[PDB]
Amino acid sequence: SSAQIKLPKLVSDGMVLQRDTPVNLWGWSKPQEVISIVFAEKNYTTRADSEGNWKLKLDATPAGGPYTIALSASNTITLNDVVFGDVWLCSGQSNMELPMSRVSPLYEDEIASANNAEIRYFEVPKTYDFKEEKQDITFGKWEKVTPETIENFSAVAYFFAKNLNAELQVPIGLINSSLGGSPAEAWISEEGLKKFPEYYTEAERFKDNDLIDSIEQSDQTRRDTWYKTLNDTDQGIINNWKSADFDFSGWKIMNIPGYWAATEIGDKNGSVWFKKQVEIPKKWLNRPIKLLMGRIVDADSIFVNDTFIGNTTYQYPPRRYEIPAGILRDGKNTITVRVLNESGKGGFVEEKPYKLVMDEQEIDLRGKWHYKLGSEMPFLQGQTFIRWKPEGLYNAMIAPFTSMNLKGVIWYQGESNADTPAEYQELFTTLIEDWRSKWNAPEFPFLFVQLANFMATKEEPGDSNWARLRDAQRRTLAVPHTGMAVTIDIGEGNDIHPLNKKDVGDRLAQAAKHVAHGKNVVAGSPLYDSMEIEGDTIIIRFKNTGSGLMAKNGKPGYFAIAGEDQKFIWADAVIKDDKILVSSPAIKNPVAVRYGWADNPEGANIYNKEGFPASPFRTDNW
Ligand SMILES: [Ca+2]
Ligand SMILES: [Ca+2]
Ligand SMILES: [Ca+2]
Ligand SMILES: [Ca+2]
Repeated sequence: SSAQIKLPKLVSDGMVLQRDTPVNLWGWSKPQEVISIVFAEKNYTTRADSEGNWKLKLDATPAGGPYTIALSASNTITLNDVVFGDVWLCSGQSNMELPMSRVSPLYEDEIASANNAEIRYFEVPKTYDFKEEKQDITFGKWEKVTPETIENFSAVAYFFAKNLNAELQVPIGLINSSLGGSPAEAWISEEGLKKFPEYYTEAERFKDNDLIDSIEQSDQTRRDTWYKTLNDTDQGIINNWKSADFDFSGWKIMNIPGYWAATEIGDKNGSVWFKKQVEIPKKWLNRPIKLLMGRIVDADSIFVNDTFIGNTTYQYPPRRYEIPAGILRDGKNTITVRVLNESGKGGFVEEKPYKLVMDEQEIDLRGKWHYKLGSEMPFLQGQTFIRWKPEGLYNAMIAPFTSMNLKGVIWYQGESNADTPAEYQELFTTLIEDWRSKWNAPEFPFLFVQLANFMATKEEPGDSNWARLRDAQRRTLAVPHTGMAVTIDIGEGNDIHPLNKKDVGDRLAQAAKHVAHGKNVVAGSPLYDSMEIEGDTIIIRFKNTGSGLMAKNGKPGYFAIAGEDQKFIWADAVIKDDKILVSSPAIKNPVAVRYGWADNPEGANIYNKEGFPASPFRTDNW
């Protein structure tokens, strides 16, 4: 702006500023306006440039507060409740976004009690811009941890801050700038994208609003028409199958969990209805009951008797619905589920809870359900996600903050690049260098999360695009002032959004203690350093062994070894100190070792004694 003093949304009441450094305050005014600032009983002045931009440095201030900052020129603004602490930018895709509410079943006591005015959070609006690097955002405010705010905070960011605040005893500010499903190249500026012509040219393409409008309108009409035709052809809607009294005794049966592709319906999309009678004891009546219905591909509405109780519109959230008192009746009760499936295999994910819960008591809902096809629809092609295109997230969600002094970044991203791992080390290195060039800071620690275990286990040695993504992450640790949290032990085979985010936060906090704070503590997880061939044995040396390596719950697992024919076989591995000796009787001249090299390497059990799991790795470049 240029009519009067205006501050960025980030520079606002309740904010955290970075401690112990000359610290930037910035905003807009009239051109050449002289701005008077009073902070900690000292006067500052600065003059705006000819475009009405102004900036200065307040004196280095130690942790604590509160402080006011009074700003005056043609108008006046007071910032209240400002504190000094460590300010962290928190970014990535879905696993950085995932809120405390989504992981609540692991952390109910934490959520109920959360109250810490020194942990403060700033949610950045999730949007893009292809035409320019933005200087502000549309809205946002700093919030403190309270029982009323905690549920919507990023779980990883919250546990990271909880750890650091507990140890360092200073305020922690968290700026959450994340976007589900986003690939790394969405988060890189035009300058960084010059190294990636394919992505540079794509960003340029999307400067055309008419292109955007035509894509979005086409996608919207396809989706709307699909849902409308579905509803108009669904025999369950036409014939009121949601009714508790509908006689479904003639329907066929399938087990839940499971997918209807295994029934005579086969691999059809559209809608399928499910019914079950449940026996409810008298002592469960007139009380609130919880219904867990696992995870469903893609969407569901659930009815209990004649009452709609809830719906979920996409495949990723767990189904956790409440059944208020008064809906269940003595004995004879029906649950009805209408499942909508746009694409892929519709149904109920395995290894998830399907039950009613009251107190510590449960009624298991796994087993036989009656089912019938509602409407067979052709698969619905997914939208073009314009918000995943190169550059747009840098421009609208990172560029606004490049004047903010930070302690560092935490980053959890890569699932959306796991299909193209060969470029990822270079792409992610480019991102880190790109941001550092915008902040221009004496140091800028960049801490990131290696992808978790996911998908099915595998009995024999094999290659894996997820393992290749994880390895690209591990190799990025060559970049200065970086650290990594390993998560191969705390993911879930059947869920890309695992609930254990406290261990993620704690592992990032360990990295921060070492990298950002220069503490004399183990840096995190054991990392492959070097190999030596000696006869039938390869000796692996590790960094970050702390007080020693160990194998949990058995001998060293998930090591494989290969000779020059590149055929890996499960190897024996023995720990000697900070080294692991890997060998197979079946291979006389080994040239390569792999550890935990799978989508889901259950059995990879190497830790340091400080509790941090070794990174998976490979010695080869095949
Ligand atoms: Ca104020
Ligand atoms: Ca340009
Ligand atoms: Ca991709
Ligand atoms: Ca390093």
